Amino acid sequence: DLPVLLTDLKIQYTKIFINNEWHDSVSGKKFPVFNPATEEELCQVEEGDKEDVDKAVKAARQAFQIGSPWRTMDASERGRLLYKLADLIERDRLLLATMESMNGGKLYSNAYLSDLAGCIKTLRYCAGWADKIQGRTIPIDGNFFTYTRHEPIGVCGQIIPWNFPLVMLIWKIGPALSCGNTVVVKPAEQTPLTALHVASLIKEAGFPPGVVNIVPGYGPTAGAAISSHMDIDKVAFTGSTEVGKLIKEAAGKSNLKRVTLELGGKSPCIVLADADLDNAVEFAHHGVFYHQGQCCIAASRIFVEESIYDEFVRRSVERAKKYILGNPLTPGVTQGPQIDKEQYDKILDLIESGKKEGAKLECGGGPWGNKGYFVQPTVFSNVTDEMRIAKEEIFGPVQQIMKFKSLDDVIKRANNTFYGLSAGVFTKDIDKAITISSALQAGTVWVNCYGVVSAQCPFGGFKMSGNGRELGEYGFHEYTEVKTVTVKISQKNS
Amino acid sequence: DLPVLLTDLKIQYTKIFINNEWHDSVSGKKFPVFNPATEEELCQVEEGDKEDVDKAVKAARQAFQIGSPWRTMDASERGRLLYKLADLIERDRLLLATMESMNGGKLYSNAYLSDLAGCIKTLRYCAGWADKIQGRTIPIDGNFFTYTRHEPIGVCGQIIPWNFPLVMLIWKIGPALSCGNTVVVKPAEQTPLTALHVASLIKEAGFPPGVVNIVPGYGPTAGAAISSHMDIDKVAFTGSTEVGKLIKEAAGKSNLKRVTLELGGKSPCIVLADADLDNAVEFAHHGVFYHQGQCCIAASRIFVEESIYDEFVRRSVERAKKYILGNPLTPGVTQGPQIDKEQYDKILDLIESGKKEGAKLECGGGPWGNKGYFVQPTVFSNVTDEMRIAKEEIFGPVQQIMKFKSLDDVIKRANNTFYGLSAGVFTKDIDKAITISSALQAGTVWVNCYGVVSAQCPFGGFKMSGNGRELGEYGFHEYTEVKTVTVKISQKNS
Amino acid sequence: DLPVLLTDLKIQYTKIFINNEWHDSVSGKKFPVFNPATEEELCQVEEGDKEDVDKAVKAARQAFQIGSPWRTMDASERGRLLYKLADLIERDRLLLATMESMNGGKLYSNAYLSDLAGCIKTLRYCAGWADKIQGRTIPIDGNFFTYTRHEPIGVCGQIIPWNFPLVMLIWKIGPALSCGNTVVVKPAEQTPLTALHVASLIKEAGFPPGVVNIVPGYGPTAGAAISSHMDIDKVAFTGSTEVGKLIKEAAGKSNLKRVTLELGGKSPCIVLADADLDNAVEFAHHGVFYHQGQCCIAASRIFVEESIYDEFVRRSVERAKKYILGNPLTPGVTQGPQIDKEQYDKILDLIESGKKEGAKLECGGGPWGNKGYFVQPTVFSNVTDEMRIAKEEIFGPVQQIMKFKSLDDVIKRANNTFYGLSAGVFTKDIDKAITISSALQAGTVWVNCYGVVSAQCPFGGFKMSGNGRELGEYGFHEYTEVKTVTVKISQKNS
Amino acid sequence: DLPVLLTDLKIQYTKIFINNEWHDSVSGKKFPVFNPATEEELCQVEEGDKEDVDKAVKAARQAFQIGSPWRTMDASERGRLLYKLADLIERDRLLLATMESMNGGKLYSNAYLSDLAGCIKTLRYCAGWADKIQGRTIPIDGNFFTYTRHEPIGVCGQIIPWNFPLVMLIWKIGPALSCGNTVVVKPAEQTPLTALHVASLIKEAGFPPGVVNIVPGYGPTAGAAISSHMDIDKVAFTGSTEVGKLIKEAAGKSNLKRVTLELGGKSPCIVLADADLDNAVEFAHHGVFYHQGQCCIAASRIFVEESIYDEFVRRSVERAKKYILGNPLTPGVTQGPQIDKEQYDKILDLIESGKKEGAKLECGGGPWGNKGYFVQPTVFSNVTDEMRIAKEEIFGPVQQIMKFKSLDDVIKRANNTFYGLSAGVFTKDIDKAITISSALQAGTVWVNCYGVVSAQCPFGGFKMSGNGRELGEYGFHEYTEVKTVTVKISQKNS
Ligand SMILES: C[C@@H](Sc1nc2c(cnn2C)c(=O)n1-c1ccccc1)c1cccc(O)c1
Ligand SMILES: C[C@@H](Sc1nc2c(cnn2C)c(=O)n1-c1ccccc1)c1cccc(O)c1
Ligand SMILES: [Cl-]
Ligand SMILES: [Cl-]
Ligand SMILES: [Cl-]
Ligand SMILES: [Cl-]
Ligand SMILES: [Yb+3]
Ligand SMILES: [Yb+3]
Ligand SMILES: [Yb+3]
Ligand SMILES: [Yb+3]
Repeated sequence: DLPVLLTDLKIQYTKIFINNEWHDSVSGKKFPVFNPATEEELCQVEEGDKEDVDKAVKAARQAFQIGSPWRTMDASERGRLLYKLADLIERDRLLLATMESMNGGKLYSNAYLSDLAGCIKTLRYCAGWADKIQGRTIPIDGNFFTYTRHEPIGVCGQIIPWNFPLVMLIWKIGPALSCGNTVVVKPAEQTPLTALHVASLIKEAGFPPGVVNIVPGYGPTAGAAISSHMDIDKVAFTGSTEVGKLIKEAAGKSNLKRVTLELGGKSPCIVLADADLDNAVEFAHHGVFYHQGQCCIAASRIFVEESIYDEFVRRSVERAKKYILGNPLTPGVTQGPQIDKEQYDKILDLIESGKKEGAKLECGGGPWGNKGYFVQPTVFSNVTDEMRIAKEEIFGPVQQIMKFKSLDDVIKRANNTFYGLSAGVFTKDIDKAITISSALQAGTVWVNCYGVVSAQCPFGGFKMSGNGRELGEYGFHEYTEVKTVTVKISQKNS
Repeated sequence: DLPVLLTDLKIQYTKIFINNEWHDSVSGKKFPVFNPATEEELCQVEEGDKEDVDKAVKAARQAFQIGSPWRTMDASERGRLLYKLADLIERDRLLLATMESMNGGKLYSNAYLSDLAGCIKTLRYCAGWADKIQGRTIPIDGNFFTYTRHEPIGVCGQIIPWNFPLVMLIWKIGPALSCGNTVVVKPAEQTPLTALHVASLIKEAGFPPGVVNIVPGYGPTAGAAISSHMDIDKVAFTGSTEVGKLIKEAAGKSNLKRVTLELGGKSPCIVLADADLDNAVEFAHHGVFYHQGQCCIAASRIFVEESIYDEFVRRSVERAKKYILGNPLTPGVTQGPQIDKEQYDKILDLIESGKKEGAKLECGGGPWGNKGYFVQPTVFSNVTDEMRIAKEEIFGPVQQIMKFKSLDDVIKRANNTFYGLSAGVFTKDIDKAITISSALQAGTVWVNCYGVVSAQCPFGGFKMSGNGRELGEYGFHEYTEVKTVTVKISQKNS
Repeated sequence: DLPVLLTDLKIQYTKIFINNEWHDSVSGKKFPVFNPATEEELCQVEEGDKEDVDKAVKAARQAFQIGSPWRTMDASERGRLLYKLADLIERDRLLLATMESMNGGKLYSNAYLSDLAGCIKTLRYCAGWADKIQGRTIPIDGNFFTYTRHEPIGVCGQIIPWNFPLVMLIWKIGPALSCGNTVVVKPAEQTPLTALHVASLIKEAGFPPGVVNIVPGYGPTAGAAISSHMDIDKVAFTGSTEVGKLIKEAAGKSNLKRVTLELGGKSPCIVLADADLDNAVEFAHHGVFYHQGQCCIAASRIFVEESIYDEFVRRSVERAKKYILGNPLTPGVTQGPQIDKEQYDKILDLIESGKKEGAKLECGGGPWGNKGYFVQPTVFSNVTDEMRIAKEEIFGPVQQIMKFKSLDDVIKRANNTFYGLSAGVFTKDIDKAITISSALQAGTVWVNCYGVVSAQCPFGGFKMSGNGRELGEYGFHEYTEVKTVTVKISQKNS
Repeated sequence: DLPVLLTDLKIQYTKIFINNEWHDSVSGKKFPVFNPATEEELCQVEEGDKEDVDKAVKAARQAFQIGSPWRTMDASERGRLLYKLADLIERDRLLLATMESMNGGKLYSNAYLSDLAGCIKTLRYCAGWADKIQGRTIPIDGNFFTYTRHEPIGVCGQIIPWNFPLVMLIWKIGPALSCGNTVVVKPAEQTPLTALHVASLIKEAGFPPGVVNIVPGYGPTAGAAISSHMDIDKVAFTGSTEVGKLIKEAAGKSNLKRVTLELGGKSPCIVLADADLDNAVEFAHHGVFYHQGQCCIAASRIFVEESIYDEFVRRSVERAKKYILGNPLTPGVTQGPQIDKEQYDKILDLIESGKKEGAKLECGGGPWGNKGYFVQPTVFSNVTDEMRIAKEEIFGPVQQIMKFKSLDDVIKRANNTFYGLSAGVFTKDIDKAITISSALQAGTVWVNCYGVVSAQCPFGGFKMSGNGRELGEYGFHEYTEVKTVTVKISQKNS
């Protein structure tokens, strides 16, 4: 069932959120937020800069002080607040999905059924962990009692991307808050709006002031202020590998703050001759085209064994030809726009390289419409490994399909990238499934599926696709700081 | 490579081992130990009874007292002693394998290459855990510091079976000692000898006195004294399901001591039409015939899909016809005797039921030789589920082969037993492998193999095949007792 | 704040609960439920016997079948149902606390503020674990992929005591359901009513039918049917050590079902001369007198260093003299009745032994009132270790206070019992706190407090005070059954 | 007992170690290694540069390839090799301690009894973990089987400091190898020699070639080549905070390699009025003066409550006056030299600042001897927080003693530093011990002791004292890379 908002959406929250109150920018400057489907301005939002990041950090630091409400409340109560926040997001599901669709260029059906479902479920998952973060008692050598505390790290700067604004906001704040940290969030300049609504709900839920502070603004200004701040303990970032390198560099230069990155990919699929063919076609298809290709896990290199290659390419192309482009709020529409001009240009440029470097254009390959940043869904076959479309993350609706005959070699080709976020293996053979997935240098390996993400699983990159993991049990480690306490005693006993 | 002992084996250790010294029995009675291959007496061993179990428990209790060397030594040093003991067993590998072969009716090749390899490796595995047993620090509600201690339980009574005397001795003492317990071991009346050599090595390694006490004797006398003792904290037993019920009952009646049991099985294999056929034949074959069928995991019901049933039965029968019976010390011999008269009779009785109830005898089905408890390797095809050979653990070289056509039904037939130790699934299909192994009510499920046991894996039964698990991380839990310590504090912080 | 029910309580649910529907007993027999404060009958409830336990188990078995809604739903959804059930109990907090107070003889203030708070919080804690129960992937020797599944065990029989009916119901069903088990609950014959209301709420929450079945009735009839059933996989019991031995025995006799017991105690406190004296008095006081002494953890032996003994005894006695006896529903009342005749008699009998064996009666020592099972709060000083009041669990408002001068000896006296549920240590000295708590043979050791119980902590007995642990991470282990799956592969890699 | 080497030490291993063979440098250049006690050259060692780091990385990459001996061997066998290496280091204990003493300026007694003991024990600890590194099976939403692999990361660059060359070498390679990584080690330019002997032993133990490669040389040349290499997956570094920032920056600039740092400290002790005074004096003394102050954990700010300050300062000063300076190989000598000119100058410079800024010089404060880099043991009292000696890591035998009267304020002063490696709390009060240790922003907090380090504990910095943890269970996480494998299945069951 797909319900809708009965009256039109009004924008209410447009200010900087610090100590549970709404702040004008220090400068007094504001910046426009656009609908990528119409290119029309939706509203103006307060432009956070370094001076506003400073206010946000001071508030987060104060909320983190020993003896504060957030440090002293029961872990179970941190849990409770997070589950309350999930209930509120569920209450505002229609509003949030519509705002997400409108600001983010994201299909409403997907926004409502997937993004918001995952956002609520992931919050509820994280809430459950709050009072289950535990240290150890350790049988050290000598006459000592040794225990560890898995403390919160402290003030965590969190830079959110534009492709999944609500989901990524919750991936960040959910674990960070469950573990007892305070946060300074910088949502994407393209998509500040849903985060600012969430801030209103954080206040409503009863989080102590200063526990969550949200500072909208640009990357090079507010994002740089976060990455180079001398009193931010950790920075978490999702986005391009380029900006990832600037984050990690600036942390080293400033205060050696902890860094976790989720960056791009050039994720491969290997489709064996014995695979369920239309399952492999359908998952590889959705693997690359989901949300206009604007997924870090985009299945952007599909290697198919020679004897099934032609049939795979054909079936893929007919699937790509079924889309309806338009406003992502209109029902029946199955593909929205790209997020902005910068991305739009980058995609069309890379589409042209495929043409010039000699890939076989099967369909698409140009723009669409009078307004909006729309790219026709594009499929290239006979792609080769030194092509630009095979090396660079497109972040657009552009599928690459390659052939292989040797399994040894295709694994090398799959692994021959600086990326390593994810990969897909399609086969019916037990041994192939286990051995190939083990050999791929990818953080998530899907077998006979693609793009299956859930709160219970850790998620992140090998190589230049990232540092660290988010979600699962394992992801919660990176929002704690471990303290060993070693107490002299007269005599220990086992 | 298979080296041998250059001079003949002499028996040295035949006494009760308490506080690292050798004790005559309280009564002064001794009991004979036999070679099952010749039916000839090997030696006399001191007969432990209730009165000697009492001395052993008092010594174990004293070695466990707060402030004792065993309670106060570094965990890492418990580890060190265990790795030292492994080195000593490796030094005496030839001696121990020969004694194991001679007393246990066990093929020397297997004794030397498998039993002793596994015994050494499992000890070394357990040694590694000693200083890695850890409790927790817990974010309890209220202003409290809460931690847990994973303490040793205390005095652990450990009753060892005759089928794998050295291996099972080490499965018991390795984890128990790693965790800091003291032990009173009662090796099988049939096979006391290798345990008594190990005791000599425990002394040599430098274990504090009273940490390991070994009391040979009979089950109904010494084993009952252990199970009903008022100062034994835990009993661990491997053997028949019948005796398992008496152990668990007597613990309840006496002092509610902790109980873990590894009992029999009637373990099924399901062989799908798509399986690698000779791999399935070879593993199912070794699955049921290993060590004269005297394995709790014996693959004693092999269900084979109809279309490959005849070929499976044929190939199986030709494999069963390749054996050479005789003294397990002679090279080239590939099948030794059964352990004793009691077992020998039980097997022949059950072979006769198969005949009378209408199973198709494919080969074997009677005794062998002038001396020794030898049973011809026996294969029955067209076995049905209400036959005695399909319901009762034979513990002999007797294979049952059934047919099936429906996967739903064969899973019900596989699960339709009070047993549940293990099972085998043979297929090339990923989905079948995962779904079938999930649906089987068996503690270990092997896929495209059988009888793969290693120290890193937990091992134990569903249903009446046992309570608890041994080895792996998980098995170490059952040799600890958890204490929660909750300290009032003025103010907690996360 | 202490709100109350605005109209009088009516009893609605009095039937056996199986497959989410209300059943008359097979026999058609009913049994009375009494108010212990008035000795007046509250209602009649359907008397479950063996024949009704059988219906309940068959339903639980069907709800557990592979492919059923409960086996196939997401773990996260098991979590969701449990948090929903907590919300419903919170909605019915007034009703449930009043019914709990009225049926259980339990002070309303305590019922509302403590029992119901803990019940809701513990459910919410358990809900959080549902999708965080995980197995392992294990680096086994050889070319194999090995993983473990921490499966639900299956049908769990759960026998609930009368002292904390709602709390203990939730301690049982919360973990059992979180882990995926189905349950057959037998609440206490004295206190069936609040469990039957909870059943109505389980239906309301949307649990699949057969996942929770509640069968009220007597112990020797319905409780024995559970303990000896051939298709119940596990039994969990809280109550007397006497009945605990019968449970464990019958499990051994029937189907070797898994057993966990939380039994009585004779829990000691050691109060050092340097202790905060009135903190030690107040906690030791509440430690023994809470809920009319009807706590398994009753601090029923208080050892106080000689130099502070007289002052401790005096201060204790003046605290014991402050109580107001009466109907536990009336405000200002600070002590309700004992649960029934059987318990009432047992307490008065033991009070008389203290007198006859020569303890110094400081106050109390007889009955109270015209109606109700009231015992005056009783304090004995100069108690010695062979007295009946020092050895036997009274389960009544009867405090024992002893003296000691040697720390070595008082620890031996503390540990010189077959019990071992809990203990208390009162001192300002770091080393004493750590060394004493380590040396006590007690499952929970409180330091400078007593009776601090929370969902995040494991809880259970050493020795004859129990087998296994409930709650915490550690307690969830005993509601799983571990399966090892070992898959043959061509080549493994680390 | 302190045995010694019976003949004089000869230096044998002086070459670059790659693929288990000894390599001359690509350039052919060599660099001198000095004895800091005599300032005399001990030998020449091959100077590794970028070109030699490249050979080492290519070899490590090849040893890490899927299907290689190191990737395919049993985890238990990785364990075995590590325990074998420990046995070899134990065999060469005299040789290694003497070489360590001679090259490192380290007291022989300490080298033999502490450094080598810890090195052997830590290796044995790490060996135990090898086959106990496990992933998870995870109850993901939807019809999927999800598991994780805790894989080795790959090629790990490891830069070792000069203060504890053998110990730090083993802290690095032990966990890295246990987890299955290959390593390129760059020992300190001052202290290459003991690492090169260890390399000879790695070959002897039977490690596959390319698993450990050791490249001696300078920091700015070989260390920079490691930190900026495009095919090194992780860098681990121990040393100054200054160089730590350059490492973390260069990783960000090159290939976003994983980074863990153990950096300097300015570690505080808080000594309460109720503390055991001479225990606090003795531990705080050894806390700052151990190994000529060249410990990252140096207790370099000792805050003492006013009423015990004078007595503490006095007692401290008399302890500092007991030392005998000289060659660290001569028996009875209790203080050796500083490591080199650079460090020597830095210490004397900072000693002068204490004088000029107005600290009270209690003893020491200048150089010692005709040869060697000796600094007199120096004590400053009445130190204040803006003094250079209170802010900067001296890394020399220079003690700072401060006074405080307010506990709130002294905690702020303790925490008012960019450092945060460790701290010490001295008190008899339970509550103070727990609350203060919780409030300190330090990775290890010792209570009534100092400098207690063991393999079972995680160790590392808060703030600019480091990123990540070494040793313990927790430290092993940072030598794994987590892969999630999610397999589509027809139907899951719990
Ligand atoms: C000796 C084996 S255990 C083993 N190996 C077998 C059985 C049937 N076929 N094979 C090859 C078999 O039944 N076992 C066994 C023995 C006792 C308890 C459980 C299982 C072993 C391996 C690794 C470690 C260890 O301690 C023991
Ligand atoms: C109601 C308490 S349990 C509790 N609180 C007590 C006892 C004696 N004094 N106090 C204050 C006490 O005995 N219990 C208790 C009840 C059943 C089993 C074990 C312990 C609670 C707290 C948190 C969670 C929960 O489920 C229950
Ligand atoms: Cl994981
Ligand atoms: Cl496990
Ligand atoms: Cl625990
Ligand atoms: Cl830890
Ligand atoms: Yb345009
Ligand atoms: Yb005969
Ligand atoms: Yb009466
Ligand atoms: Yb000089």
